[PDB]
Amino acid sequence: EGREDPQLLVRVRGGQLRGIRLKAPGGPVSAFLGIPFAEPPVGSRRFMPPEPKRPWSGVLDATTFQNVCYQYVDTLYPGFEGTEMWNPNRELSEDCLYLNVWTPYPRPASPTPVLIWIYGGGFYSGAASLDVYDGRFLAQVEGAVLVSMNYRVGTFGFLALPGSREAPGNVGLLDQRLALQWVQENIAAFGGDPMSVTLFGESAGAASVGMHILSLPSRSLFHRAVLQSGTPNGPWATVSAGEARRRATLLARLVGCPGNDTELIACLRTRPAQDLVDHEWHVLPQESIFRFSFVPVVDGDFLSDTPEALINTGDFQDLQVLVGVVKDEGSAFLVYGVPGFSKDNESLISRAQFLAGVRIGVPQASDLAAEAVVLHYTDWLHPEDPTHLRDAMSAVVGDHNVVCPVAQLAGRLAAQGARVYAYIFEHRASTLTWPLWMGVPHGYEIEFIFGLPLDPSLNYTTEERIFAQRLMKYWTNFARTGDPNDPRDSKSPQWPPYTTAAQQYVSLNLKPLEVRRGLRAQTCAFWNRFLPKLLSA
Ligand SMILES: Nc1ccc2c(c1)c(-c1ccccc1)[n+](CCCCCCc1cnnn1CCNc1c3c(nc4ccccc14)CCCC3)c1cc(N)ccc21
Repeated sequence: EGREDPQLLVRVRGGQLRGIRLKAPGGPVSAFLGIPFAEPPVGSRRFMPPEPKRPWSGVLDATTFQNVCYQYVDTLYPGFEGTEMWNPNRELSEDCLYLNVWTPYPRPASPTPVLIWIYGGGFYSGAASLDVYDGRFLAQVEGAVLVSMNYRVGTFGFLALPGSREAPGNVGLLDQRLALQWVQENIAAFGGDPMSVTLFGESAGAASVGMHILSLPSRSLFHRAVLQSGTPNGPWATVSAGEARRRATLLARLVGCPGNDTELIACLRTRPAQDLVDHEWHVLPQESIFRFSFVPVVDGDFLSDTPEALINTGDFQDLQVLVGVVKDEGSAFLVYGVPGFSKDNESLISRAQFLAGVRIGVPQASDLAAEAVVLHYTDWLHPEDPTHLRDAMSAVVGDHNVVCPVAQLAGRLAAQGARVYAYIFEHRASTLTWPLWMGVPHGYEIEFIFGLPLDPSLNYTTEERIFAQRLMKYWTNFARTGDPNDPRDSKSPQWPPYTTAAQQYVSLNLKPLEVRRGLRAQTCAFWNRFLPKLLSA
């Protein structure tokens, strides 16, 4: 042990770890990468809840990111930064249950607020080791302890035969919960305050954060939550038990597996990981965007009822949440199989291409409901205009899947006692490689929250760097105090809480905070109040 940095040896419940001193623009940070938190969910453990990592002897090397959970690697535009940056940057393995910790260097003398990141990727992809989730900046600049975990995705994480012992569903959420217990027991060793833990996440990550809010055992493992561009309620983040059974069964069938649940699961198990991935998209009931095959299941266990029912009837008195959306939630989804759309042209579509796109975006919808969406999203002054049709298509997808589900999460937590803060993120990164027409696409605020623009080698404007500092300040102020506003700062414009009466939220851009009212109030009344009833009859 004798000749290495004394500031990088830490013990956890499972044994000794050696971390790595990393360089950040302002100075050094401690990182402890690839800490096993669960027994490898391999072999007979596939589809099964995670078991706590057994203790090891000797010093575990925690200097590098560990394997990414098995997943479909995106190949829409091979070589393209815009898609590759989300693709796994470590080898794929079922042995993937590891978490990462960044802390100031030297580690803080007094108990520090902890941020826990949960990545998105439609519950079928993603990794805590992606460049855009690098905790070094928040660690260094804000003095925060940042934890991020891998969790199982796709079949391995969410395939369920509800009611069975061998494949209960929701195990990917259980991986996340186990990483949270790991933080409770171990984060004090790194100088984190386990009594001050904020979850934050984007997309499926946000939806996950939301499910932890709505699940009893998880509630005791954190104090605050941030949901970025995603919600537990909504059309994509969950499935009924019935539907999850249908999908598991169909996939079983597609890989050559037959009648009860034990035999079926044993057979799946058995199957090479790649075979499962290769067939997962085939189980979707309709041609669709923003829908994913294997997602959290309403099991009557982890989720005791539908997220809708739980937000309508829950008590959220002691909760504080920060929630928000980006300007162009839907645009990215269009290039993934809406005919008409491409990254390499303006995507000026036709009316036919729009009606076709609406069916794909609202899958789900009877002929009448589709007519409603179309009528509501058509500009009747220019009903044939390709620019507007392209933007309406984007908005349809963005509104239905993200903006409007966020609109109620907020309105609904607020009506039941939560302190809520809402934002629209409106800045397009100067470094962004998607075309202009896509505006500010799903996921493109994360790099700012994590303070990447502070890395001078990244070529961000000045400007964008000051902006990244502001957001980091809002987020860690929220983590620290349940309120993004600067306590001492007299002059800087206030971020008011979202309420049902005033419906206030802020724009996050290069200009100072501007308070707007109503989150697409008029349009979200369509998706949240009218469409459901139209779908009944
Ligand atoms: N021929 C085949 C064979 C197998 C599969 C195929 C196609 C497709 C497909 C590809 C193109 C068009 C239509 C379908 N998808 C569906 C992909 C749909 C992905 C939608 C975009 C998205 C949403 N959340 N995560 N992602 C994946 C990419 N990661 C991103 C992320 C984020 N933001 C963005 C923004 C732009 C581009 C990507 C992206 C932010 C959060 C995390 C990931 C699959 C999905 C599967 N689970 C398995 C197989 C296949």
